[PDB]
Amino acid sequence: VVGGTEAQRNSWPSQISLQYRSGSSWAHTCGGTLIRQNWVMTAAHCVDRELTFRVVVGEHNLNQNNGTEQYVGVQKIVVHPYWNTDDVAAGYDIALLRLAQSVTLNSYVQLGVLPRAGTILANNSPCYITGWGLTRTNGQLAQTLQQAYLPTVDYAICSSSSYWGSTVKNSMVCAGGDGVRSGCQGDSGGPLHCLVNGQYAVHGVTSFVSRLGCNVTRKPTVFTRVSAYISWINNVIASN
Ligand SMILES: [Ca+2]
Repeated sequence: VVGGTEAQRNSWPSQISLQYRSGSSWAHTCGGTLIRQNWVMTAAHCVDRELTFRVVVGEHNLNQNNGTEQYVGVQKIVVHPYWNTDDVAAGYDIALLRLAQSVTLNSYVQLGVLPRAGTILANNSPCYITGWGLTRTNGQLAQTLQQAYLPTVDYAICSSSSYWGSTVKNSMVCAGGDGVRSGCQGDSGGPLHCLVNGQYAVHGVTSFVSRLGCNVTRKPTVFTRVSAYISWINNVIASN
């Protein structure tokens, strides 16, 4: 997250760190959202590589023991069947990870609330992106969870020529674009939490930013729109 502030330890208890095995240790690669005690929602492109992954819930500082982490293997990966690695702009950048064990819920580990199917936010709706991604374009991962206020940019504006044009689809949410705050590499797959009727819900799964850089004016961060996949998510969970 570029232009973020450190999240308070108990702020975003559905946020997970998706990590891959790297030699004798584990490297954060993406975010995700815990949606059942044994299911995580993340981006498809996070799991294109044939790596060994684990999920960390209750995580806050990647680099130090927080006393609150649970570490759990990924047992099954279900990518959206229409996802195509060569065409992130096509959409479908979503995947569900079934965990090897059910995690224990507490103040640091909670299920993310999902929007009702079809729900679209009015332009400039209040949202926060969270994650441990790069804190600057071509920078380094955050050690502690960051959050940035990123208000939505509605489809009409987002798909106009000076924003994302035809690259953005109505299956996506755009947020930010101020040239100061944005998602950045390592945030992918994580939540965009938006305030609706008094309650934060996870409306976005972080998907991409501009090749020109993370915080680019008129290139808001782009998220898979969770509300376009509610049936799909329910169907996968019901059949696995
Ligand atoms: Ca830690």
